[PDB]
Amino acid sequence: MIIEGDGILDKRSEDAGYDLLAAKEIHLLPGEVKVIPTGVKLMLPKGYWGLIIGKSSIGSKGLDVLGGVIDEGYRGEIGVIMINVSRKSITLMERQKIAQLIILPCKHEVLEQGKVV
Amino acid sequence: MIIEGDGILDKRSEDAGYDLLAAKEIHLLPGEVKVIPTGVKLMLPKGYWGLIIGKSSIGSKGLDVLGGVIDEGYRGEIGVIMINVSRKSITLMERQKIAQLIILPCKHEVLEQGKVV
Amino acid sequence: MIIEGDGILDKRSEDAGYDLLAAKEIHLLPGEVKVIPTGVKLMLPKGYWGLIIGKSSIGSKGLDVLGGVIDEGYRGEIGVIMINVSRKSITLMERQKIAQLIILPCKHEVLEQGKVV
Ligand SMILES: [Mg+2]
Repeated sequence: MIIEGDGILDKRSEDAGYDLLAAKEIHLLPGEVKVIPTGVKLMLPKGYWGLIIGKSSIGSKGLDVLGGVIDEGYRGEIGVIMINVSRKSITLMERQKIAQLIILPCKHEVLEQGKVV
Repeated sequence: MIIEGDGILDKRSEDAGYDLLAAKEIHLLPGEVKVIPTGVKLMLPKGYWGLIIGKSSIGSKGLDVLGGVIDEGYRGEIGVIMINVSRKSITLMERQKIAQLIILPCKHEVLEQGKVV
Repeated sequence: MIIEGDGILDKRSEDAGYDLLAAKEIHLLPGEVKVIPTGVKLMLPKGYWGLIIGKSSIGSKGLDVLGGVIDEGYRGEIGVIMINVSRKSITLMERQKIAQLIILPCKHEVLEQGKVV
């Protein structure tokens, strides 16, 4: 797929997702939420959406990823919403791997008002 | 698919998920977890399950969605488990968009006790 | 699929995921993150990855699952990264169901540097 930016790395065919990198150093105090810039824009393949999920390396530090849905039509830069849910202050260095983008298939169902049985 | 209730909106074919709406006003203090009612019941299509995930608009306020698996067989009303992980009190207004329901395919594997190599 | 260990249970064909069990009693104070051992190792089927997600029963207690991606190639024991984001201390008993493993398909896209339009 077409991407713009160097904040996303090539993955092995066997890997489920692509690593995403912090475009700049971020400091997070306990309880702080910040939208971390990655500098990448992309064109997701038709029929799919992207799921942003946290890396185990950073999750084990007590940092979570919030939100996380990139719709096929999104064309803006990708920012990752992160919160420090631990009781310690953390510094994310520039170009540190902060999350992963995983491509998943889309399913459209029409909604029919009825009576669930 | 068959649904009952007006707490879920039609999505564009290109969107990955359907927006879910709070059935009533909810107040969340820092650290509080509450199960927010949406008023909708549904019949998921055979072969799929539903993933409830948070909206970026609310995730950026420091609210997270916990749990989040709706099995094909679930027939009860959908409630979203939300926590305020920020250091500020938040009020969710009635019929505010609080999360998204995304339909994903099911995979059944039999479990074979062996030796992973 | 081949698994080793008794910390994972057989699921009904209709269920989206398999329940994962704590291999030992864990105590979590508010704000603490711990990697909970399950004792299981597995060989995921080629073409898929596994998503670890939290159970509604434990999510409603204010416990979250962080990280959560098992790549097809992972051969080590599965540990679940959990945090107590509530304001109350919690004890997870040995062999308590703490999360679910859901098998999802893999999608590989080559990355092409271009201009997103
Ligand atoms: Mg979370």
